[PDB]
Amino acid sequence: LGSQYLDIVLLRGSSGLGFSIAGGTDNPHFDNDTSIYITKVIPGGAAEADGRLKVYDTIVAVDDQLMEDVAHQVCVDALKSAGSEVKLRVKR
Amino acid sequence: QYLDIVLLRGSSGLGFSIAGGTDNPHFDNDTSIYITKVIPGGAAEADGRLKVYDTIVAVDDQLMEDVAHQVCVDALKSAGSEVKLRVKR
Repeated sequence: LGSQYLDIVLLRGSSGLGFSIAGGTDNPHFDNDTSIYITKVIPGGAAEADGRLKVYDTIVAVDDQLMEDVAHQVCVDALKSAGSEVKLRVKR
Repeated sequence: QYLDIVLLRGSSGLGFSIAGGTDNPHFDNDTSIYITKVIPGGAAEADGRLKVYDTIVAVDDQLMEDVAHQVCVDALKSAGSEVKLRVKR
């Protein structure tokens, strides 16, 4: 009771994870804001089938790596190299 | 929307690198070609219009929608001392 953070273990699908992102220190999605945001929960994808992730969730951590004040590539690299299960910490 | 960026190739080349393509898709299955790095002090940075993670839509009037990575590299390398880049973001 009283936590803005969610831990979501997304199971990789045949077609990948099925969501898009934007943000980072080198790619701010908002003014003075370097957070990584989920921009699309793609139909047919695993994030949709799971049903827990929502658009404009802030990606706080991918597995064991925090995504706060990082370059956009840092989070892309962590998502592309994910295993069969990826642990996403999200803030709302 | 699209922006047409004409760049003069410098000592160090165009001053950026790319990733993506039909044979190197993004983790969300996007096959677009996009700018991965802008080299500080390079041609693209000094021009000031290109930004990292810009999607390359065309190179010297050749569309880069749904193309293999080396197609776009080949186009960038063969465009000569002046390159017309169409980008979207």
